[PDB]
Amino acid sequence: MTEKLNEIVVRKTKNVEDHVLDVIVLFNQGIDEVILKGTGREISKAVDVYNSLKDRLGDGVQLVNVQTGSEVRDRRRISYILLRLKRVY
Amino acid sequence: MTEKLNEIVVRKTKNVEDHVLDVIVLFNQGIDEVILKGTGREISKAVDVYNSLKDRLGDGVQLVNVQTGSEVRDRRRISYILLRLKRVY
Repeated sequence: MTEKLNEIVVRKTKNVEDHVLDVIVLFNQGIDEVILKGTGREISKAVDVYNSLKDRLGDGVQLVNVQTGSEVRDRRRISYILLRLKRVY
Repeated sequence: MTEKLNEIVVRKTKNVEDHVLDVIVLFNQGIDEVILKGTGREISKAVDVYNSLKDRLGDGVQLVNVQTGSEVRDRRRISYILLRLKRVY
C-alpha cells in the first residue's frame, strides 16, 4: 500500500494547479508524504505546486527534503529537481 | 568580507558552464559556501551549474541546503529555486 509514501513526477504539459489539485486529493487518502520530480521545464512546475500548496496552510504542510541533480533526457543532459514534502495536519 | 557566504543569482542569458566557471573561480578565493538563485528559465541553469560542479569531485563539494518557492516577476508569478552548496576541499 502507499498511505504515506506517494512518489510522483511532475510534467510541463499539465498546469501547476493540476498537480496541486491531484495532491490535495492524495493528501485526503492519508498521503502525508509526497515526492515531485521534474526536468528542464517540468522542474519549476514541481516548485509552484509545492509553493501554492504551502501557501495553502504552511502548518498542514512541511518540507522534509528536497534535492537537485542533472540526467540524460532525449540523448541530452538536462537539470532535474527532487522535491519532497510532509503533512502535519 | 565574504570568504564563506557568496549569495549569487543565476541567469538564463549566460550558460551553465559560464556560472560553473565563475563559481570554481570564487571557490579558489575561499568561497566554500554559495547560494544560487534562479527563476522560471534560470531556475534550471542553477541546478545544472551545481550538478556539473558536483561532477567535478563530489567530495570537494557538499549540498548544505536547497529550497524552492514561487514569486512575482514581471507582474506575473514564476517558480524560483534557492540552491546552496558547501566545499569540503
